[PDB]
Amino acid sequence: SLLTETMPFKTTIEGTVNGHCFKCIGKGEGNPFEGTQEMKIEVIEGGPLPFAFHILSTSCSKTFIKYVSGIPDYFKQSFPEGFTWERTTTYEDGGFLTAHQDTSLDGDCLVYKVKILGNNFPADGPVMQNKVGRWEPGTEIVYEVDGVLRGQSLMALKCPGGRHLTCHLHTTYRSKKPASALKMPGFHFEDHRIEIMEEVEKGKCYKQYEAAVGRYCDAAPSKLGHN
Amino acid sequence: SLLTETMPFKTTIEGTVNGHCFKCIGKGEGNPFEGTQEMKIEVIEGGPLPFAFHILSTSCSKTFIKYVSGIPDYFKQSFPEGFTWERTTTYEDGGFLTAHQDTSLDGDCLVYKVKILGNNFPADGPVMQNKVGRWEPGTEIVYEVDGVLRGQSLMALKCPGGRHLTCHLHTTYRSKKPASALKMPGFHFEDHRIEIMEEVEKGKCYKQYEAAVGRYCDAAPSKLGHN
Amino acid sequence: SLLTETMPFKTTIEGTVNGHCFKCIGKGEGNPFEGTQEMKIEVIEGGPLPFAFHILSTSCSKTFIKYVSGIPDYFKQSFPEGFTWERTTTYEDGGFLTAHQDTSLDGDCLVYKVKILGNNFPADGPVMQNKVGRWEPGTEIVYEVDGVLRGQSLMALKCPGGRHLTCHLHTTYRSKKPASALKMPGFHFEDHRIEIMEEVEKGKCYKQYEAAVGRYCDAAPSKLGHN
Amino acid sequence: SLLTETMPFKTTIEGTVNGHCFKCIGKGEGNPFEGTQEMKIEVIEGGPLPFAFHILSTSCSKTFIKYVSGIPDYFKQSFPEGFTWERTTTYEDGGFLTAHQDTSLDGDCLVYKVKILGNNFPADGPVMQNKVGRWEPGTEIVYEVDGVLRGQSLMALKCPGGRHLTCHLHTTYRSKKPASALKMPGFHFEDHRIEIMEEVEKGKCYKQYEAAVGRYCDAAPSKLGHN
Repeated sequence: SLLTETMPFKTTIEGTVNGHCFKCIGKGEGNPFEGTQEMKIEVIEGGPLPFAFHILSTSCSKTFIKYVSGIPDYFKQSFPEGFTWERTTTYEDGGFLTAHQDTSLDGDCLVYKVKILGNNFPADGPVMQNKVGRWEPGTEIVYEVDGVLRGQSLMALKCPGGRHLTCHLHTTYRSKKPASALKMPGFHFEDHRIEIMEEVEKGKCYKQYEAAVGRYCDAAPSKLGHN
Repeated sequence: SLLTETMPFKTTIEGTVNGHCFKCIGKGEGNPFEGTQEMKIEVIEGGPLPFAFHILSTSCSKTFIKYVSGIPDYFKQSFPEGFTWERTTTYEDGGFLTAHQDTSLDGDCLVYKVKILGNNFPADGPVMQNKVGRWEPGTEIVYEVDGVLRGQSLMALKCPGGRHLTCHLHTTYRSKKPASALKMPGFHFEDHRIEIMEEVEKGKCYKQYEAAVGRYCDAAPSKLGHN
Repeated sequence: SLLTETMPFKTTIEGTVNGHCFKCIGKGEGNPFEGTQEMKIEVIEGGPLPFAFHILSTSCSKTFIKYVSGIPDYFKQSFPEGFTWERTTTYEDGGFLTAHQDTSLDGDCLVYKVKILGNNFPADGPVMQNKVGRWEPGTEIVYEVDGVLRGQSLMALKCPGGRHLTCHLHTTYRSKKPASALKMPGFHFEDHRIEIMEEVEKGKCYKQYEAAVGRYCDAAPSKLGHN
Repeated sequence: SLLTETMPFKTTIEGTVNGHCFKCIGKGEGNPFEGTQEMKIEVIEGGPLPFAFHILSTSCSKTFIKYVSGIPDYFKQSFPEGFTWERTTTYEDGGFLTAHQDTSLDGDCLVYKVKILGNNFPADGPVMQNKVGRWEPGTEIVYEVDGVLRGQSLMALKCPGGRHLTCHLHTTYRSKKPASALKMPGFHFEDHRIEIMEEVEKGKCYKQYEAAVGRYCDAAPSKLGHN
């Protein structure tokens, strides 16, 4: 493939959350086929962020997923044309985090352009108070709809006091390559384990890691030969 | 006030809905105190729109509301500083329309800057198929939270076949003037009657009217003297 | 009509909320055509209730609504056959209150049979802590779907600390009379002002009043002659 | 334990969905420690069901889960006292299915008592039209809250035409044994693979199988030693 064992990627992020404008830049690399990656995000405008960086964790990279059981790779198949994704994450305490992202292959490096609009986060909530813990790993269900791919997941942000702030992700993935030229994957799961490796600079620079896997429900046996 | 019986307003809109980028410009005028207004919106990029213009109707103007029963006017009080609003509208069939808007008073004219991110609209739904009818009037509940104003409403888009595509609006209004310098209104209702007066150019130019009123539930009598 | 200027009604309620079983009985009367009513509810089992009685306020009477502007009365038309309604109320903090009710005319008295299932209310929330204030009046949108009537509303429970615990009601009203024999009302609003007149016995007996009105959006003028 | 390699269980179900009352009885057995089970459900009242039996699949058994990685078993620990669960499942097309269930150990057999209230299912939807396919396996996130256990999952019902009708389950599990006497499990996943083995009698008798596993996200490696 046009993807190397160690693919580098750059990102530019622009957004407004609860009326606060900000801008980020980031760089990282990962193993596309092993489904691992890491990057450093830098807030170049509006820093230090007045909210937990974590609500941006999923907006910083679907090319880095390890697909097992022969599941087709919608993202890797999309190159060199690339793809885009759109999503609205709804938090159980009222917040909404909407994002649109464009993924392209510029030479030997992947390029992400991200637009973000977040709102309604409670001023007294863990996010705006910036008192969150970490993301538990999340499992997304991905299936074909309208010729494109749809995904949904429930994620849980561990917060101090033994609390879990959950949210619901509603995603749509669009290949820039015609559906006719793609091998659409069937209904499957996509585990995403996100971990902030280091807070290089409070509210201004973070190092984030993610391991992802595309699989079927291997734990529970089927009696009718279903995936 | 710095608002005249006939206030003019200009708007610039930029957004992406279901992966489709677009840009609009608009101009209109209304009677701030009578709560009526009308404007012409023009799609200057990405036209003709591949979706019903109606999902943008609420993103094109809170300065034009007629407040009765002595309810404080959070928006008019905000000038000359101005204000902003953020919102995520969730549709019953899966679509999300997120918007952020900035309202300012530039001389004798109001200026709106709008950012929009919409996604997950079903390809076969009334919106993407562009087969909608009109908006029924909508009633929003507005109340103070976190020192700012929050609003929610359920709106219904009449569609062919006697169908009603409903959605839930989640809004936050932020004055650019300190809360200390504002007279916060109590819990009340805000009726918004939106009507597209003319489709000047299919998917490219529209004339929209809106009449709004800030009131209490006058129809049902209280026994404890509640608003 | 078979309804008198002063109609009496009896109710029996059975339910489980957050694992707590309870049973109620109630009696009251109201003016069907004036849209006013009042009743005394008595918890005969599982009392005193370990949660705010208010989450049961809407489950205790659609026959008592004052319809204006010539809007057809789906409920009064349903007699003597009667009708039923089903609803799930979702609270912004995670609670769900589901109810099914049967309305019948037994002689000169209306009879309500109610089944309730509530769950997921946060133990530390206003409802389970039983620290709520009162319901603001609520406006429901009612429209025809699938030959029956559907309704939705956003309600707000004022709570101490200047807080508003909101919820979303999802209702379906089914006449026991064939749709062919009914005059289906068009899209309209139904204001419901609920007020607990007296806490006769803490967590065991309450007196509740409600004034309701079926109307169109009279506050905001239409330019196309729409209701 | 008081649980045998082959545990039998009986169930009684009572409910109303979209105004349709029904009653069921069922019997089955499974391997508690292997997390497999199967039962035959019989509609004794209101049959044949006017809706897809599948919306009742999750209301027919948490004692049959195979926990790996040393995750504590909240359900098996609850005996002989037993436990209960409450849930509201929200469908993407508007339907709600609410249930309350009581689990007890009566001798050598498990006994389930289930109450169900479903409503708002579109008359033209896959459920009321009874044109559904099968459930994809579902992954639930389970975590401690308020001293009890909470769970959430997104499930997908495959339907003809390559469609996926998804829903969101909101659950609360309550042991009848004091929390102090229980070993609360940490945040984990619970895969549930439900399969209808046979439609013994259309809309009146079904054979359902389920394999379940309590686990951590083993597919994606952690860098900080997280489960």
